[PDB]
Amino acid sequence: ADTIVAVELDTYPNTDIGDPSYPHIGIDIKSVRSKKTAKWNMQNGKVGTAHIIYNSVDKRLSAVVSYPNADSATVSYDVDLDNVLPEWVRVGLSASTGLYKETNTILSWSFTSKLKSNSETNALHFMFNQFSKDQKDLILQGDATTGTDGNLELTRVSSNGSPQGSSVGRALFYAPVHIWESSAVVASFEATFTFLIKSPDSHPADGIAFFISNIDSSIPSGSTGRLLGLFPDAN
Amino acid sequence: ADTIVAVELDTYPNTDIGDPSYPHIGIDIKSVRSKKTAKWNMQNGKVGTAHIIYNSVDKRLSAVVSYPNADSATVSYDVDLDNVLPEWVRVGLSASTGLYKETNTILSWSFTSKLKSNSETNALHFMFNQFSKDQKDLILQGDATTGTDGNLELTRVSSNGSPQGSSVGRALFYAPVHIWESSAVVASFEATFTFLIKSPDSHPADGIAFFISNIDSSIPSGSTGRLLGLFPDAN
Amino acid sequence: ADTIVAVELDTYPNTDIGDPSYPHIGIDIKSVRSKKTAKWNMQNGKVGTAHIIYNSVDKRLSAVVSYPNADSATVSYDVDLDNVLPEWVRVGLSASTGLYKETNTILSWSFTSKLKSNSETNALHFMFNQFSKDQKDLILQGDATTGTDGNLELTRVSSNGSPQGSSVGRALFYAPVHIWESSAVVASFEATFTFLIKSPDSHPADGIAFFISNIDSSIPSGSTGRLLGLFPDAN
Ligand SMILES: [Ca+2]
Ligand SMILES: [Ca+2]
Ligand SMILES: [Ca+2]
Repeated sequence: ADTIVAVELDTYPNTDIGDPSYPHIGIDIKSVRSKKTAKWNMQNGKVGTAHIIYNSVDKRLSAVVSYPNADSATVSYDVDLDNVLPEWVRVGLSASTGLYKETNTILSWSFTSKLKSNSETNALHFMFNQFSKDQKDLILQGDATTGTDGNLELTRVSSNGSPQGSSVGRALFYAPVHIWESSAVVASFEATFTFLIKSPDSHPADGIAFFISNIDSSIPSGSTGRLLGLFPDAN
Repeated sequence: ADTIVAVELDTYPNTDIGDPSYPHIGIDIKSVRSKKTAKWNMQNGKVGTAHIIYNSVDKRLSAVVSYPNADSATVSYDVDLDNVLPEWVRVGLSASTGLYKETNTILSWSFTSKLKSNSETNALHFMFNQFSKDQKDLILQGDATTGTDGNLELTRVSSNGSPQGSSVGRALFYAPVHIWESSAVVASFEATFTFLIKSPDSHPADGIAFFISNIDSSIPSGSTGRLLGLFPDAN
Repeated sequence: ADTIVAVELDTYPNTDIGDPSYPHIGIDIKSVRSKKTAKWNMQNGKVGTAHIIYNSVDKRLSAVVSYPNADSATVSYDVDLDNVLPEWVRVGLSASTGLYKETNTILSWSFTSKLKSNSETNALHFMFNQFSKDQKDLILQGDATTGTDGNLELTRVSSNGSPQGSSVGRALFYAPVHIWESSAVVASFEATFTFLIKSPDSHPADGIAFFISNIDSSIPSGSTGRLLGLFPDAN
């Protein structure tokens, strides 16, 4: 029912549902099967940084994932977002674990959105660097929690710090985002998040996604594991 | 969620979402991107007439838009409607304005529907020539109002008579329409409306559409402007 | 809205919506227009048996329909079910009549499901041979009733025993069925039902279907006749 446009940071190869046989970064339009993929050297217990860029003039959604003293992964896909998405949207961060487990910790999250009309510019900008327990400007869904160490824990984490299996969680910004109207000439957004993925066992599973969805968006049933908390099925 | 079959009278070229670079008439099946288009000479402040025809033997939806002492536009598309639509439907008129503004005035609206079984015929026919403030046989949605001058004003119009921007309105007939059952051999409908599109500025925007939808049809969120009050997105 | 995967037992040729010009058995994935069909010699007033087989290793849904001292019909299609369907599902039996009429009597219904994980095995098995009026492990929908002669009557049957036209009925098992989670290596199901189709007139209509759908599944509006109580439209 819900329209999903996602930038995907994928840690587990799910070759059964069209993933490549390595950890990867993907662009998702209405489907878990990514429209474009790039090879991604995932680093266990290291702080990574993701940048997401789109504008309506380029008609391209672009993504870059970097680790310090390490490789950088880059993905781009030609997509017209006001053609795909409704007038008003909600932006968020989503994560999942399956059988294999990982921490899906967000250390910081910033987002800027701009909409230019025919005749100065309309803008929204938010910045999180510390997350509060009483965080009224976020819609927490599923197993997602804020407050421990000043961080957003999207998947379930025990008292000691070890990741829990079969978890799903999303955090969405409270205010709806304006991506198009009839008067619009230019539309753009920039998204930035720093993340920590650590796993005790050999294979970490599934990962984190930045997503754009319609205002009334909720976690689909059984979207744990490979479906990343975004899609009800693997179509 | 809603299945839409529309004949659109499109006044503004939205080349961004698949429109030709002129005012046009189109046949819409589940999408804003018309399946067939024809060039239409829109006349500002003039009374026009639209005729819409379909039967299940032809398997063709056809439309003709005419102005007095002027050009006539013709569009036809091969479509099987009982294959596309449910057993029971609601018929309506829809209109929108964006940044640019137009009056979406309906002066008269008539509709006939016929369903033929094995071994005479089942029929529904309604005729509006004057519209009432107390109009219980219509479902008014959005900015749609009846009563001033005996006309249906689909988009918002001020006290003086000037059209208002960013408006959306639909009028639907109260009784559900039977378009097929298992016993059926022939199914047909004829639709007719007279309309007034006037604009003070150079470019009138978006226009009027006749539509067929499932019974519980509602105006989608952000279907102002280019989406004509019919579609949630531009897919 | 609902995802439907059905094994179809089709008695009436609806060539208008993509059926072959004979009684047939089909595999339905999201659509009434079968992905694979086989010719099936329907026998009026005779007890038939259907067997449905699928496993995730084969990636094939197969079906066999047999009558005593008569022809056997066989259909197979390459399909990945956990790619198509959600994690948790409900299994059921569905039937319809149109203008022409048939009894859609189920004499017995058995279903087995298996889910094998990384580490023995998770399983569900139910067997019906006699049906009760007070049947709490079934969700009866539409015109479907249990109790007459210890049988499930999916379509409406009169006091004397003659089939009634324009009927629709479904029976679903109460407990949800697990067909995948991430830990899974192999998932399988076997379905079996015995059936009685009798008609006084020359043409019996539409028939019975075994189906897999999401947990909250209900009968679509106007899914009588050709649509088999499964699909809202003939897409
Ligand atoms: Ca994956
Ligand atoms: Ca347009
Ligand atoms: Ca049929």
